[PDB]
Amino acid sequence: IRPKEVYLDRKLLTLEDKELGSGTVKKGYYQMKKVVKTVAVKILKPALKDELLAEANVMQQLDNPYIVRMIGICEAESWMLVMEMAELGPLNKYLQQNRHVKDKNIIELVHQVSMGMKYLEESNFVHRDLAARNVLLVTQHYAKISDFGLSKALRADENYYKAQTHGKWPVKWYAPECINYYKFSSKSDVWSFGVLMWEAFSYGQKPYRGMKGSEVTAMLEKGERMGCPAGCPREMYDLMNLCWTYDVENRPGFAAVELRLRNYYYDVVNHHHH
Ligand SMILES: Cc1cccc(Nc2nc(N[C@@H]3CCCC[C@@H]3N)nc3c2C(=O)NC3)c1
Repeated sequence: IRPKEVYLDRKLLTLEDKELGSGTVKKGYYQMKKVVKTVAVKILKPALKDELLAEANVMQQLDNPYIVRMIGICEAESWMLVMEMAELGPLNKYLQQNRHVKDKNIIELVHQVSMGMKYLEESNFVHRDLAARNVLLVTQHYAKISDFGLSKALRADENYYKAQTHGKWPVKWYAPECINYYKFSSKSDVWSFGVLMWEAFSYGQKPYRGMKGSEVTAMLEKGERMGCPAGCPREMYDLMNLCWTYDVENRPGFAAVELRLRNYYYDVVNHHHH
């Protein structure tokens, strides 16, 4: 990244004392050209510096309604990454605390995530941390994809990112090829999107509960998958299962996934109007 292009003035930023979550994320206020903009700011407490700047560099290149926009960066008390504020917070925590949210509403939100990911796929970026905790709600009917700290811009000549070693990975969201070959593609993100869908229809329950990472790998290798959440429409569980296709080449891309979700969402909108 070249800070010059996206550099913010610390004097124009006001940070809240409390933390939103955890570097650490805090609520803030940035004085824009005229309006004041409520922002979410990722702050640090050499390696961690480069990871934040890499995250900023990814976000800078993305421009989509369903992805959190970066406002800019600043080096003050630490390096800070200033982003759009999603006031209602992470999807998993929201659904845990709002069990009244309807099927149609959940379908709407996961469809928005699929539109964001279709865009990410078109742009040849891999997210590598697509989970309900990293989908943030602007409103009850507007979700954005966040948290690009593990995200990678794919090389012009390859469809995957090859990781050098097994780091601190959210293994329960990872496709077999991520675990077995360290290869991350948009198809690996589709696998993760399946788990995210399961989380959403389970009202933010953790996937594969009570199981170790190695036990999940063993379960998947036997062809076993998580069951249908209570009250989850069959069409949505069928889509989840398709996202959990073992063979990467036969697994659908986000274009196919988004189209399926889009069509089903219109069916449900029809059903509710009747
Ligand atoms: C009300 C509320 C509660 C918690 C977080 C947010 N907002 C954001 N959080 C993240 N990242 C955190 C990291 C820790 C786990 C959860 C999230 N994945 N990122 C961005 C926000 C935000 O508003 N814009 C970007 C808002």
